[PDB]
Amino acid sequence: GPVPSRARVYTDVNTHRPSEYWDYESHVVEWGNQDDYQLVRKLGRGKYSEVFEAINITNNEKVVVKILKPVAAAKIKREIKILENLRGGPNIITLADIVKDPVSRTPALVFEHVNNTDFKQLYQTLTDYDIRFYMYEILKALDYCHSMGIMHRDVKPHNVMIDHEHRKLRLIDWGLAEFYHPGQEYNVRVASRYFKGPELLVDYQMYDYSLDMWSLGCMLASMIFRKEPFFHGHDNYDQLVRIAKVLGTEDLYDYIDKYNIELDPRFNDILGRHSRKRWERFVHSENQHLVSPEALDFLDKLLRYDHQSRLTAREAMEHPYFYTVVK
Ligand SMILES: Nc1ncnc2c1ncn2[C@@H]1O[C@H](COP(=O)(O)OP(=O)(O)OP(=O)(O)O)[C@@H](O)[C@H]1O
Repeated sequence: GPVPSRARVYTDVNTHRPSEYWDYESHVVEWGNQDDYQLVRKLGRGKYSEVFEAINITNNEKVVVKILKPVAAAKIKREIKILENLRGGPNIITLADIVKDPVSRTPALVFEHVNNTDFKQLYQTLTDYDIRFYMYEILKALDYCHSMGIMHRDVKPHNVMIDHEHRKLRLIDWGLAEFYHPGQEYNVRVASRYFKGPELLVDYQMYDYSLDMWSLGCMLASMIFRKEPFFHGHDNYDQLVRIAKVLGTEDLYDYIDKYNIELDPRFNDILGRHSRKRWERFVHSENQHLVSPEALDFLDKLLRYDHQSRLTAREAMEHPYFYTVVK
């Protein structure tokens, strides 16, 4: 069967912390006062929650209230425990409170409010300098949560808020986040399609923190090449084909061979044969201002089939791409 895998970094974090740290079921939630928060307007609704802008009436400050749908308690406790563990970490969204919603009778997570810049606006106007600056801010959040034994598993543009005025970044939506435990087989149904790593697409369950570095690479490639999304699959199968047309099929076959993966036979008729395309093939007059040899070198080291061969967040921070960023 498949050969096991473990992260090359932060492998022991959850064993050397007490059991209370990662055993989210045993966690007893301290409940705040729901009347401290007055709902202002509905911001959105996902599959697991309804999101409201609100005012904390005890200090008159804006908050965001995420009222959870009554799906599965295990998921709820995991998100709370991860948010509390990472609280105060660099560029991690602050969980300000947990209350019982009077209407839904379900938990409602209260977060710090981010006056975020419109995402289409960020995509269309961040400069070469800003992409480097904000990518460095994302790496601070990722290295922190990975160092804390947690993988985000849903890194994508909508989960990375920026208040451009105050050059402030927050990594949000920790509902798919998980504790990394060596040898553990995880659900591959995580991350949005365009951001799914090859490990998920080939159904390799023993993945780790390095999944977040692939997703980050997808964000970077889209930004610098001006192609949204960069890997545009019609479904999860075609998603692997889109990747293969860029990275080639030979390295995909080596990856599968290395981990002794049994590739879904559905792939035999659609993968075809492709050779890696040099990154310069994606350069054109409309994206030349965001591309540099350092940007290409950095992207190359994130977008690798082999999850074990990708730069970690800490190594990524040492890359020449960030030398121009004021620290
Ligand atoms: N802490 C926060 N501060 C301000 N706005 C927030 C905060 N957390 C979430 N929001 C906003 O709440 C809205 C609704 O959240 P939701 O997750 O449903 O949206 P989304 O990111 O567009 O969804 P999807 O994950 O499908 O892309 C979004 O506009 C999101 O930016």
